[PDB]
Amino acid sequence: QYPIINFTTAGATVQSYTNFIRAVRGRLTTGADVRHEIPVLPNRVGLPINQRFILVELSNHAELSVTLALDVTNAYVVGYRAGNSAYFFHPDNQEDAEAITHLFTDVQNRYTFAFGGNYDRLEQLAGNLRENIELGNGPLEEAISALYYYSTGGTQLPTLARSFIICIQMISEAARFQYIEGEMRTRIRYNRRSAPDPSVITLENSWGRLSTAIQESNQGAFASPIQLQRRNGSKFSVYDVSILIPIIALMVYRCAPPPSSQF
Ligand SMILES: Nc1nc(=O)c2ncc(C(=O)NCC(=O)N[C@@H](Cc3ccccc3)C(=O)N[C@@H](Cc3ccccc3)C(=O)O)nc2[nH]1
Repeated sequence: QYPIINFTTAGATVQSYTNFIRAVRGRLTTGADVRHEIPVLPNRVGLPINQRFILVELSNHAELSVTLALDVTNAYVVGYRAGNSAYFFHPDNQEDAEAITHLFTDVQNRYTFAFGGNYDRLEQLAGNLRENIELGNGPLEEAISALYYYSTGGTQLPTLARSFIICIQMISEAARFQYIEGEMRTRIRYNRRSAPDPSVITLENSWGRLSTAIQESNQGAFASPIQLQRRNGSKFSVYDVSILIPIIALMVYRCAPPPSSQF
């Protein structure tokens, strides 16, 4: 009963990818919370379990399919299904462990990895950092096959973790940031895979901090500027929510919106 959004890497175009990312965002946000014109994801506090997850069904040219589960509170990929097996990252807490029991309920082989799903852990397992892992339609196509074959020994753990890293950035990070969506559009349009540059990496690393800075801002003004990087690695200071409107698509819930003290 959780919502399902479909995407295939087979014959993918900028438009089909765009449609996909827009649909994911539509299922993540409720319209209940928008601040400085930027939507906020649902608050985990009091969120009914029946509204907690969405499903992303990925298919490829190889005619394989896998289903990712995303937590609506943070767009986080919490696990996946391939045929008769489902795999979940190690939960951060009891409440999350219980919540994932509500996913892929009729799968006959349920596994919970002993490792969590954050980039740091996955990069260690992968033997490579994000900055050295190519993204694009080709990597996603290959990632889907890798996830599919894991249960039968065909996929090494390093290649699984690498494949997770690809999926997370092309789905979850793209949903969070129009900027990253745009980066993926480019790669898809020209069918040219490439690793993420510093502008992409710093945005991913800063999502929580940007979310908090905006929500705690004084009428949009940050108390403390945040440093990001442009493509060439050079510094870019963010002082205000204004410059982020075309860059960030969704925020994680960090605080309550203050009473809108009007003039
Ligand atoms: N499986 C998976 N799905 C994702 O969507 C995902 N998305 C992001 C990351 C990831 O490590 N991000 C690196 C990072 O620095 N994250 C920031 C911002 C953030 C990103 C995603 C979600 C929440 C916050 C952060 O505060 N990370 C936390 C750790 C954390 C907490 C909750 C969820 C993921 C990571 C920290 O450094 O303290 N890992 C993911 N893993």
